[PDB]
Amino acid sequence: DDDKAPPTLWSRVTKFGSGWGFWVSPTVFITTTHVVPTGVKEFFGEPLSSIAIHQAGEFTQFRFSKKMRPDLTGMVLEEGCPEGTVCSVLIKRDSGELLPLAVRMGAIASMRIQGRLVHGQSGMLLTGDLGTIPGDCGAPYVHKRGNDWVVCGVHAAATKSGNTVVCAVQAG
Repeated sequence: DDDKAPPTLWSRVTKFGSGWGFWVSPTVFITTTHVVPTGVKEFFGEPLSSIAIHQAGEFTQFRFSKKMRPDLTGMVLEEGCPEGTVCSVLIKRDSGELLPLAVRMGAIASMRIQGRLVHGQSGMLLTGDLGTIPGDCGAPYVHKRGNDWVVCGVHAAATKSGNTVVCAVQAG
């Protein structure tokens, strides 16, 4: 250790707009809506007409026609995790530092953050700055199930202390 997740899993975390996104598979990319660049004609060199985009409650998913990360296997994307589960936020910093932050997740709810409707899950950063920062949005919340890693949300918000975090999750 001490970075928990394997290099391939870290390599899914991708600088994007004013934050990050996550390659769930070679064709599917997820991120938090407010970090997505606007007024552009393409993402990762691909025209919009070759990308199926779904956005809701601060969760954004891109499905590319073209395989963009064929080095990856497909992962399960779940709608949040069970409450009470200790999950990890896979944070990359601009310096290159990797920071897997442990969080205990609570209830999935509709919240109103800074005027944006967030469909997501609150969680508590666990006692061990220590926490997330404004440039961290889009980092994935993950956990391991059997032998496989699963992703369940993307970083969207945190309270002023930083002790409470929220990930946006995909609606079913």
